[PDB]
Amino acid sequence: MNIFEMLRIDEGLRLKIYKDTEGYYTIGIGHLLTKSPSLNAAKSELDKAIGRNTNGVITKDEAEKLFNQDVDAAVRGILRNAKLKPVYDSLDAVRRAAAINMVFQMGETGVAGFTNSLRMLQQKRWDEAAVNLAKSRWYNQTPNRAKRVITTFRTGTWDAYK
Ligand SMILES: [Cl-]
Ligand SMILES: [Cl-]
Repeated sequence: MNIFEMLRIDEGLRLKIYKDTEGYYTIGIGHLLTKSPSLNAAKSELDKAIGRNTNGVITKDEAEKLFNQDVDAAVRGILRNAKLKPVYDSLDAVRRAAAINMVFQMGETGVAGFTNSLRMLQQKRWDEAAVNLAKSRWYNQTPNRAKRVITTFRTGTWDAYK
């Protein structure tokens, strides 16, 4: 298991524009297109992202290419973030995957806002961090995905995904 296979499981793959759990226009492997309610604003962003006139549909290759960029951007946001970086540096390889997952789903700013949980993860207080991570809108809105991520932080294994 690795970050890529983990995110592919959590986000699925869709080749046509769809709405995410929050209702936003998305495509591929969890690639948010826009927060705007306009399908046209969405199609426009899409064509801009791919470099061609797509009419809202992409190929698997195109989907995977956006995915590779998005994982890279996710890691880099973590490394550029003064709150995230130290946490990330402190973690083992499996737990690092869980942090990347959260950033990919909710953005750097969002993750950065989990102050208390970040402090607990840095201290390696696994059980306490898991309880604190669960007291969130995130867990309440996407409970199965959150549990998976949380279990990963608690255990340091890929069991939630096997
Ligand atoms: Cl992009
Ligand atoms: Cl869920």
